[PDB]
Amino acid sequence: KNPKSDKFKVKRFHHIEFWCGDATNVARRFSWGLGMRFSAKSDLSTGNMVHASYLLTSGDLRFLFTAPYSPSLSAGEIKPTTTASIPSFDHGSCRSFFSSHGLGVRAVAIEVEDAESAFSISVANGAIPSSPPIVLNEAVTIAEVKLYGDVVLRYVSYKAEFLPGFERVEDASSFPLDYGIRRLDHAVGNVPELGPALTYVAGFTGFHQFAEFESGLNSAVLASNDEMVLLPINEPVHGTKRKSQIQTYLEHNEGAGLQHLALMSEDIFRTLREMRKRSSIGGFDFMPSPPPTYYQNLKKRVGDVLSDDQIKECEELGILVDRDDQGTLLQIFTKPLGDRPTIFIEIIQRVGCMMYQSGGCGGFGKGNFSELFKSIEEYEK
Amino acid sequence: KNPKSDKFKVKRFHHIEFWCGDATNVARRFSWGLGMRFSAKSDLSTGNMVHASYLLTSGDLRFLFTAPYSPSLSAGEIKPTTTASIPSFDHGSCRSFFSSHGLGVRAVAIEVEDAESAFSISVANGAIPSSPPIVLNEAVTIAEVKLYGDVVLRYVSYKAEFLPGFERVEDASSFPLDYGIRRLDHAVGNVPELGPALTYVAGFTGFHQFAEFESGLNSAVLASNDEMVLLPINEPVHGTKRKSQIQTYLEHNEGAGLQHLALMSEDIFRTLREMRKRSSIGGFDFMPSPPPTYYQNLKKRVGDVLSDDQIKECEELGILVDRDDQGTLLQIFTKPLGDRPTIFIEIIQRVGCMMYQSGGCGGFGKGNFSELFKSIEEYEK
Ligand SMILES: Cc1c(C(=O)C2=C(O)CCCC2=O)ccc2c1c(=O)n(C1CCCC1)c(=O)n2C
Ligand SMILES: Cc1c(C(=O)C2=C(O)CCCC2=O)ccc2c1c(=O)n(C1CCCC1)c(=O)n2C
Ligand SMILES: [Co+2]
Ligand SMILES: [Co+2]
Repeated sequence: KNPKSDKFKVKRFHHIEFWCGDATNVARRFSWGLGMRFSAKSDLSTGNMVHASYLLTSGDLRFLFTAPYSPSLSAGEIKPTTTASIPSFDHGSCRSFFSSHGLGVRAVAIEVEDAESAFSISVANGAIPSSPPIVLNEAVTIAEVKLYGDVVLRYVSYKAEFLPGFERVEDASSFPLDYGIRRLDHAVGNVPELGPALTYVAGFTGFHQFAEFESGLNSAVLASNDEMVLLPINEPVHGTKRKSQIQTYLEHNEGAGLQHLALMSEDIFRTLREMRKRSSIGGFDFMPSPPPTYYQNLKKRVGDVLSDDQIKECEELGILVDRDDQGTLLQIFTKPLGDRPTIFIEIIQRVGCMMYQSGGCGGFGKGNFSELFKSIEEYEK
Repeated sequence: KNPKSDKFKVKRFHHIEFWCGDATNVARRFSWGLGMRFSAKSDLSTGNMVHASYLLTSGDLRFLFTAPYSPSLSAGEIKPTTTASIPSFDHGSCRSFFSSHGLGVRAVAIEVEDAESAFSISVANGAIPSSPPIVLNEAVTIAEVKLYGDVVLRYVSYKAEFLPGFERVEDASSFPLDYGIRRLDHAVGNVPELGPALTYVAGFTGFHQFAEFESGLNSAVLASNDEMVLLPINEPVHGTKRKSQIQTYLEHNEGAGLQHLALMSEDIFRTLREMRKRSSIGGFDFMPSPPPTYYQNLKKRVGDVLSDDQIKECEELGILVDRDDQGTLLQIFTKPLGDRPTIFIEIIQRVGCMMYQSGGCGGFGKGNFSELFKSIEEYEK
């Protein structure tokens, strides 16, 4: 059931912005580890005396890495005279974010028809304003409201390449890496209390609950009208035997924030081959693979979707598989992206639900919690 | 002339410690870019609730990357009960350093015979104390005094693998990268006033001035008894036509600090081939190469040390060449290592002065300032 209750017209995920202490080193690590090309910049070389911002792209996926310069470089500026390319940026906010949370996502940006209207309707329906709408070079409008913790939901609308004041990256500096990643599938927040978090966000967006089909969490998924913007939210379940990874997150992050980004691949096998080749030479590590009993149970569950060879290739790469009513999900999780046990990445591919592929095809893999546990216990046997 | 006036027994450079906001991403970038292996760690997985510290090694070169965790993880600890592996670490100091200076060197560590004695003699002769001597697991002693800006000189002495509380890195996580870098040759500070900086450091170390043989700087080099610990210092020269790069550093760094680290290679040609292959895929960029007139002038200057083929290979890789009374220097400089135009790396190889090779063989390349300018002007012609 999809009531299509969006309070304003939402298109797709636009970008994800990380707040960093040094954007250069994070961006270069991410570029090599995920196979994303350097595509635009806004920094001292482009006249930005306020913040260094580097944009990485893979297909439609846009990752932005931003860090502050010394405030002394821009001490004479005022907001009307700023050289910042992101007018919502604030030195104090950024340093406070990073010192509190460490490396993580500051903004989940979605493209909308009219960012000024989206902001107004949002705050009229309970959204806490973060940065008012600002028109950039009469071409692009940006606005921000609070989403959860210190994460903002950023609205971007275009009248008619990233943002004004960003420059395309020199082709010699721009190596065309590509491991198959194509777009952001979903972005997930961890909160202490799920109910109030959902009521707030669904309240100002009109996003609806996306239907699902002991592991330390309860969760729900908010979705836009065509279910292409997907925002799951987790809360911890306390008092278990094994401590909730949601609770660990909240402790090490100093509260609510973004837990994982799920990146859709056009060929998860190639993506995982390429990423795993680089794990020990500057790229990303992956969670420990399931025991072979997990793959020795996959035939009974998805043998009508994947061949035995394609199942064996899942075993080689540690890929997980889940299935809902309409489709199948291949997924795998990285280890945390930085020093703290907080944000990580999920790589996914969805099979089925053709009409274009409909959003959320195959679900989000919550069945893989019990299947992983089951396979682990029976592998011990 | 070498008076051998060291006030205590100094051995060699031991390590360089960077203070970071996220040690993981910086360390992984540096590992891939410079061909350094992950060799030890101290972090949550080793029981350190205070700071994440990752050690990279190439030959004798040791780079340490440290970042703070949330103070909340260790709020119940006191110094007698700390889980930090580096007892001089302080959350507030580290966050203040990084917010002020961005990514950079906090500690230049040298190995000494007796770190307690080195500290005492140093402060008795004018050194400003930073962290008092602390004995670690009855095995290693660490002490720190101020060097310049917020950079400390760290003394380390061993009674008899990095430091207690650090664990060797898992062989699967430890890929044996190596591009030929073997040791730290020198570490250079930028200061507003050279005279007082030299008087201070030479005052408490007994280091002597190392003899040399319009570019925006004056400099001098302090050296230990066998001239294997080398600490150059630069000051800006104001009122020029082209603004001093030393002054730019001081502005963007918010004052004095470490300008460059010079890393000796056993084969600078292989090192530069390997590093340049990775510049656009997560590694380090290099300064723009000299015009071919520079190499079309090299035969007249070093044709008795390098063959025409080895000179052509310098041209391919952008290597600079200089010569003093006793030896020859091959050198090249990276672009800044992070967001700000502050710290960079120099790769060097020294030819000559065999007795072992004596320290500083070939000098530091200050002649390459005029040779670069000359070649540039005559290339225009
Ligand atoms: C995060 C996640 C998802 C997921 O993506 C998801 C949403 O997208 C939306 C709803 C909630 C929800 O869980 C699915 C399966 C998972 C994990 C996951 O984190 N772990 C962690 C153990 C320690 C680190 C990995 C697992 O073992 N399994 C099997
Ligand atoms: C830093 C350096 C050295 C050097 O290492 C040195 C000391 O070790 C000790 C004494 C002072 C001293 O200069 C030698 C030659 C150099 C440079 C250098 O920074 N540049 C910069 C232009 C813009 C970025 C590169 C150059 O062009 N040349 C030729
Ligand atoms: Co997910
Ligand atoms: Co040098």
